[PDB]
Amino acid sequence: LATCYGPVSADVMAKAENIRLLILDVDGVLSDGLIYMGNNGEELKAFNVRDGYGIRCALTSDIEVAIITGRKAKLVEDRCATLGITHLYQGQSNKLIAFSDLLEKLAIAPENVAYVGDDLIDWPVMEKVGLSVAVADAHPLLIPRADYVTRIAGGRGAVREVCDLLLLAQGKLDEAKGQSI
Amino acid sequence: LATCYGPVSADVMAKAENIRLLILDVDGVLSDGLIYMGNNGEELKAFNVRDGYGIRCALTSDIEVAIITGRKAKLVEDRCATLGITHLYQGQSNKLIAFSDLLEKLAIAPENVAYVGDDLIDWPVMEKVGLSVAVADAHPLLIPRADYVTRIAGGRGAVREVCDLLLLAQGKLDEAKGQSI
Amino acid sequence: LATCYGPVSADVMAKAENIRLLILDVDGVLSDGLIYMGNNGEELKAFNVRDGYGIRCALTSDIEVAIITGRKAKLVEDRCATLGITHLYQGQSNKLIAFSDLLEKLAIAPENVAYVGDDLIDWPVMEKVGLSVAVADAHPLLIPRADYVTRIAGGRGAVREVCDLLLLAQGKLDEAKGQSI
Amino acid sequence: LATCYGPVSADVMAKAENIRLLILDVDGVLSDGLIYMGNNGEELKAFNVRDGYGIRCALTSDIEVAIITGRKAKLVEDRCATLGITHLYQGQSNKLIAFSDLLEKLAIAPENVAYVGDDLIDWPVMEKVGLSVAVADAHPLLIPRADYVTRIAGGRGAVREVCDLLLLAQGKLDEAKGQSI
Ligand SMILES: [Cl-]
Ligand SMILES: [Cl-]
Ligand SMILES: [Cl-]
Ligand SMILES: [Mg+2]
Ligand SMILES: [Mg+2]
Ligand SMILES: [Mg+2]
Ligand SMILES: [Mg+2]
Repeated sequence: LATCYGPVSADVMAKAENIRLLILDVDGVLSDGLIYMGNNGEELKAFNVRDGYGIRCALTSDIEVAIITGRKAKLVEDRCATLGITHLYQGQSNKLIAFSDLLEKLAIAPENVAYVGDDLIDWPVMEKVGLSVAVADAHPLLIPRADYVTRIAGGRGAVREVCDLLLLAQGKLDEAKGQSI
Repeated sequence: LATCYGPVSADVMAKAENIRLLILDVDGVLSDGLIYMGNNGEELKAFNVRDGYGIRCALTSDIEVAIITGRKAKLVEDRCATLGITHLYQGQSNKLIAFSDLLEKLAIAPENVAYVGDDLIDWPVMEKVGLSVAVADAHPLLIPRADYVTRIAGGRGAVREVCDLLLLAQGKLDEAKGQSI
Repeated sequence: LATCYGPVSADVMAKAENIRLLILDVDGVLSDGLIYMGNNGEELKAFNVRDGYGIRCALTSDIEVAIITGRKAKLVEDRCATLGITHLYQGQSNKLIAFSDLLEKLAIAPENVAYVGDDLIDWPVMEKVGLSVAVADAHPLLIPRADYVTRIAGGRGAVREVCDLLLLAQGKLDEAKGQSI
Repeated sequence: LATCYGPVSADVMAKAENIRLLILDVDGVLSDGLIYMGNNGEELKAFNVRDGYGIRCALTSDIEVAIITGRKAKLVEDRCATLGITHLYQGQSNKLIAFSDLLEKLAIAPENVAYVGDDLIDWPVMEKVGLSVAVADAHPLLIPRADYVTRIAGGRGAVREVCDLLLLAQGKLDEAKGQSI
């Protein structure tokens, strides 16, 4: 079937139909992959507004959104609040331990879960999910392993593409309402 | 029909001939859609100096400039003040309201209004205005709907491109004076 | 003759031999064209490190560097302070007034001056210098007016390219010394 | 000879096998070369998180990591502290002096040392090491001097590429554990 980013396989479209939960990586997926650091200890990161719209569409379209992260950075919390993301696991050695608790807390099967990644630490979780996604400019070794590879880059609208995919496959796209924030 | 950005249709030029008001979204139009967020609630947005020049030219050549955006930040007011933009609406995802307020306060028919946007949230207003513009890298679903697609990406001089177009259509480009600020 | 950016005309090379002073624009030449603003009135601009190396070379090679800019900004002052740029003109409406005052203060003729600009306000001065330069991604209407059009974009090493050219033209590139700061 | 970024020469792979120390430049190598400066003395620099993971991998796989940079900023110390780089030299433009101190302190030969650079100031050291690396978007004059030129630009994963290269040559890539931070 066709999408506004180009055609996708029937298999990928079938996986996208069943997703109840979308897990997102922060750095290199939601952001341009950079961490901005100051002399007085400031730490800034950038998120894509059009990604936000996709995320808010997904949340109003009965798709839950979650984030798994290595270190408890306050900005990610603030960003989650802005978009209304209540599921934020921070300070995570494994992404597997956080992944298991998410499935317990929501009683959702692994095949009903999508994950978007960009580096090799993202894989162990992507191996077990229903739809595994790698961003266009993800690490060369992650790309061939994922079920789907986005056309758009990390922090440039790749998350929007996946949201857009999940909506289309589930036939909620035309009616989906979000905020570009 | 000739512009410094490439050929444009007689229809778009005839539409641009009549613009008394230029409405702009911020994120993905006046910026590349990025939001920088810090660990102490620091927010940063990036604006384009040549977009500024074009806005200055537009305002000194009897064309009003307005802004309607979904987010709300002090920095946006500051940029507005720097450029002499007196009409701004923030924290608004139903953009039809702010738009209707503008049609009242400036006594201006909707077909004398140009609107530049990048996401689907912008379209409700774009459908009603005289000249609707989508930026080169606007969300793929917006692009086919617009009257004119800019050559230049949001945050890189798409606004400048749009200001350039109106001024040329009104015979004002040659003389127009601005400050690249 | 040939350079590390591609061949250049005999004329452009001949003009570069005589350059004793290189005037630079800040926005869109030394910067990515962007101005980063914040909620507590913060303002940040980005400068390229390899531009630093070039400016340092030029200054130790009997080529003065000057900047004409429309505002006062401490960040610019600090940038000039880092690279040893003493001649900084701040708050200039016209650039011609600053250009005359620069010419009289240094006892240097118009043909020994080079200017690197990116927008239509740089032209009134660019017209009067020996070597005028528009950066790769300058406003489309400025590009055909310049003597030389850089291969590298504004804020990416365009200034380095112009330093690299001046130096080579004067037989100083091989022996030049700078710091990538 | 096959990597995930593409084929490298047999000589480069033999060189990479013997690397026991990796020396990095910061500006233009670990970053895209931009320096963010503000009105209050705020300074920012962007590092690449996937670069971090490579460095973390190199450090945990018996390959020491060191930094010599022309600039001086507390922010760099923060970065090295996060990644675990104990060997750091700032405000050092004659980079040979730090290079001398490094070999002396680690009791290690130059032919076991690898250097990634982006500008000419990086060459006097690069000339002496066993594996010299220019980034994809290094200065045109540095590119042909290096043993190897990365496929990825500085600050987009050029350092990660080199980390992947050493690890592969030393058979340590598959098992290498790091953190994308
Ligand atoms: Cl919006
Ligand atoms: Cl200017
Ligand atoms: Cl350096
Ligand atoms: Mg990541
Ligand atoms: Mg928008
Ligand atoms: Mg300028
Ligand atoms: Mg450097």
